[PDB]
Amino acid sequence: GFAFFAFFAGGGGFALFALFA
Repeated sequence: GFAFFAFFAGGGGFALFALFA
């Protein structure tokens, strides 16, 4: 689900975990 966009708070390549959305 699009809540995964909160991954953008990762502050680096781990923000790509937002693709889990």
